[PDB]
Amino acid sequence: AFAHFVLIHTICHGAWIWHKLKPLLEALGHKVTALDLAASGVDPRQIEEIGSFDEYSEPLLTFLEALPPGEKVILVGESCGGLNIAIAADKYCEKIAAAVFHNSVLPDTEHCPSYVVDKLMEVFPDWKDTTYFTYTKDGKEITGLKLGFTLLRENLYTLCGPEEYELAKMLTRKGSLFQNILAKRPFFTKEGYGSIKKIYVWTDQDEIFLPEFQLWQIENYKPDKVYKVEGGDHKLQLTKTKEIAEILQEVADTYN
Amino acid sequence: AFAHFVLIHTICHGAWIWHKLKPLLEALGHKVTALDLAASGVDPRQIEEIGSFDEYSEPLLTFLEALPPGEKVILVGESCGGLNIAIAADKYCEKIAAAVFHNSVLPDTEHCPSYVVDKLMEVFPDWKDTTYFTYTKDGKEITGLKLGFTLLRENLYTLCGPEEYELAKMLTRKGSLFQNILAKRPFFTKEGYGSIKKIYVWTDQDEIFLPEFQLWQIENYKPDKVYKVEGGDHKLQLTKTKEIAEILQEVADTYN
Repeated sequence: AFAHFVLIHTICHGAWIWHKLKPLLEALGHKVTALDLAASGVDPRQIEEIGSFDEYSEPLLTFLEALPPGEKVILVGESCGGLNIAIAADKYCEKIAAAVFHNSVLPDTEHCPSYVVDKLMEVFPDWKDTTYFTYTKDGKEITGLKLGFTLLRENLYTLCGPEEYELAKMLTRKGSLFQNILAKRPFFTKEGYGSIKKIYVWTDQDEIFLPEFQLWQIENYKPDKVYKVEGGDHKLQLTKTKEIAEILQEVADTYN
Repeated sequence: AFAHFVLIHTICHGAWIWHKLKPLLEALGHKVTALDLAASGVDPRQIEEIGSFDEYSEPLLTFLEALPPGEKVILVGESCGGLNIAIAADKYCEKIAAAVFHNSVLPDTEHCPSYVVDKLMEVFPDWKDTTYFTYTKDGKEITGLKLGFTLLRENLYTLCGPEEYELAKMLTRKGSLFQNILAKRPFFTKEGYGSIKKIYVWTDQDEIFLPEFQLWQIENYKPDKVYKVEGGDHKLQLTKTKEIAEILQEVADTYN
């Protein structure tokens, strides 16, 4: 079967992270959309204009709004993109055939939206040469970050080629986790986000979303299906592109 | 010898085009700067804010201004980047050890700044699915363009891999040639631009800067040295990355 996949990058990244996976999925016959979220990739906004994870998600919500009735998509979110998935599913659940989590945060419905971010920060407290700043938007102080190049090399792009790490140095931008805004946000809903099918894809060789964190997330909120990819690194769409496409094909053949 | 190379992308592109060449040059021991010009790559401006090729060049001029006395660089410009080189050389000639033209426009000092652009448009009049628009800045009507995806595939990225063409689809932005603004600009100076050493690198298999154009430019304004790279495509920094690095090493060993 063919599907329409919507690929969702993590904070400080853009659609460009999907530059290897997108053509491979198209070579299987799928439709693929790879979005830039707000203040990401070549989006014209700067992060200081963005006040919440929901606002950050606007391009995804706008895209889903534009789908004609009856058309469903498979969302694929890497790393922090699982939060964009949850936000989207609480507006457009009927348009989502499934969500695939790709070394991603896996929010739940029982705890506040910041819960898995809070846990991540406990498991991985030291972001190396990442720099931080603060800005104010809608009366709240937001912590911005710019991912450190040592962190990128060693922990995110561990096994990627030098020309892929170079792209990350060139293209990663200032972003935010909006952790304190998530902490005050209404909970993700059971009828919306809780109802979607959730497929959790990961590698234990991930050097930022460590196994203790990922296995904790799987226990916390049981996925419908788990795929473990052997080897690779956090950026499986770069280091295990073929394996990710094969998994996504099977998801397209299972959920519609 | 080692050099400091400053890599300058073409219109509608960004530093990302250099993502393969930059690490290769660094693996030879060089320092490399790959800039985003105004309204390009992840630069925050939009093209409608930019009124001339000189304004478009601001990040290059600002970078050169920031070099301490005594430090010289080798400029490397692809495609329309030769115009940025000429602009820069008329402000900061003393900081330029040499300029390398990479399937690039080669402005002169005898004709108006638009001369080689006017010629390009005669040799290559049909930009396929490229779209055009107009905006006004500083009292002039500027023609903007967005490079067509068929033009990108067939003429710019002919022999590049699908994951490189994908990056171009994701990352190319609206831009301009500023052709009519160039046509009214004061001429490039003989003391400044005319004095710099100029190395012309090209392939005859280029599908947009066709051989008739490139050979016309070489005859029009004799380079100090010409290197012809066999095979490849317009994006030699993607299809002939190794060969470009070897040429640049020889330039570093010749001009300081």
